[PDB]
Amino acid sequence: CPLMVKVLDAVRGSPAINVAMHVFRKAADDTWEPFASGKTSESGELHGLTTEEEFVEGIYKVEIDTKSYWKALGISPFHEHAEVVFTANRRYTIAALLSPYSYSTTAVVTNP
Amino acid sequence: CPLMVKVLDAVRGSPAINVAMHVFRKAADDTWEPFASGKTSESGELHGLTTEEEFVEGIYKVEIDTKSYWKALGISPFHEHAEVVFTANDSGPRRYTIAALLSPYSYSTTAVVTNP
Amino acid sequence: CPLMVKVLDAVRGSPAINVAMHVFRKAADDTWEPFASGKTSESGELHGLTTEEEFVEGIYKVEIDTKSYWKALGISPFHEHAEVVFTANDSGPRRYTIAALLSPYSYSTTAVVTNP
Amino acid sequence: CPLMVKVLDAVRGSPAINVAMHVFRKAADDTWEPFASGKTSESGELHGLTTEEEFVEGIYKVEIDTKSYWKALGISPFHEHAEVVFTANRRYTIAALLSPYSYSTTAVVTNP
Ligand SMILES: O=c1c(-c2ccc(O)cc2)coc2cc(O)cc(O)c12
Ligand SMILES: O=c1c(-c2ccc(O)cc2)coc2cc(O)cc(O)c12
Repeated sequence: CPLMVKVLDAVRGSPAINVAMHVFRKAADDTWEPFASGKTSESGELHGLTTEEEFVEGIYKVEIDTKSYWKALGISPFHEHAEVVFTANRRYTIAALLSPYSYSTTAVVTNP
Repeated sequence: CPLMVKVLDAVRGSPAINVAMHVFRKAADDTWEPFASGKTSESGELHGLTTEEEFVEGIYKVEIDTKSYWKALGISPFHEHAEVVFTANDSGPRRYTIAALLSPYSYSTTAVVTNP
Repeated sequence: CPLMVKVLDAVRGSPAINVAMHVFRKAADDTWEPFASGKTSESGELHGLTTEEEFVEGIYKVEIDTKSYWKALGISPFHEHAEVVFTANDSGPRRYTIAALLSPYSYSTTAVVTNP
Repeated sequence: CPLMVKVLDAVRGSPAINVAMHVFRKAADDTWEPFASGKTSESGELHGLTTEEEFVEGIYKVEIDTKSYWKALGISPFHEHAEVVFTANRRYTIAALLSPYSYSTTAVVTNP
């Protein structure tokens, strides 16, 4: 699994479950083309977005729909979404920690 | 001023100085239009991006060039940039402070929103 | 002033107001001795805890009472407090800003250290 | 496993390996008694600190030796350690994200 996303909820102290995200790859004309997507599981994790053969070097964007998540909980959020943009050039775990008015994101980059 | 951005360096324990950023506003046709830009001062702050009159309702994007910042310090970071996207002023005018805390493989962003 | 603490609320997107905190300094015999205390203002800041003369070299602890803060807002948080422990002024006097960002099950703390 | 600690390195983008920590339980006389300890594995995780029978209600402190970790990497740290103090009253995952001048800690509290 070349790419995994994990999302946590800092208000409830839990995995952030059923959070939708899309992954985009930067095209030559500077636009973002959809590449993959999914929703986090009960453990707040999203696996299997891509394979090693498909996951080639490039600039990737993970757009996490944090707003819909907070809406479902009845809490006013600040951000429209959380966006993680990076050059891939390895095993990637993107972790996102969510609060209504704040988020943090980290990458744990491992050599398989 | 209604919009201010503060950037901190979590490796050096300092303001993140000379950090470039660009602000966009989502147009009627859904494209991102250039709104404002600047770089952080010696205190890591960027003031005077907009005015109360110009800063109307809408969806705004702040793209902070964190990669150039890390690169100038000799570090190859993970992120291309740090991006903050938010609806502003939909219940009337507010003052927004966007704070970003930077590490080479991680960033945190927070908003302090006050009613003037 | 050489030591300042700023506290923010990540749920409301606001300064964390009226947050109590106590500062300790490690004595020669390794016990924590009371150094200073106070609470955050309307801007979430606590100034005037110490002076350049009093704030000598040593190991300092800031215990921020985050639990009372969350409890007054009707929330049962995870942490008893947020604690910042650090050696100060060991290369000469510095100004320290301690920033804490609070959520019910998470907190982040950063230090901005500047040479006056 | 009633209690797990996970530590990440925000400078290197990796698990924080070989990080020592001690766990204390608050005694009746207000002092901290050692309860358990260990070092994070290659995956930055520390498992098996306690069992369900031993892990009774109380106030617990996890003292993470972040200073020794940064020292080993040749980077000047700000903090003496990272301290996580909480009332236990469930499955606990304490995650700590480390930078030289900053740390964040979150709890992911699960019902088994
Ligand atoms: O450190 C912060 C933070 C901040 C940002 C991200 C974090 O994870 C923690 C604190 C926010 O607003 C500030 C505002 C300030 O005036 C000074 C500061 O040091 C900060
Ligand atoms: O909490 C995290 C974080 C994390 C994210 C943001 C923070 O501010 C702190 C920790 C990173 O990787 C994980 C990885 C995990 O397997 C489990 C976790 O709980 C986390």
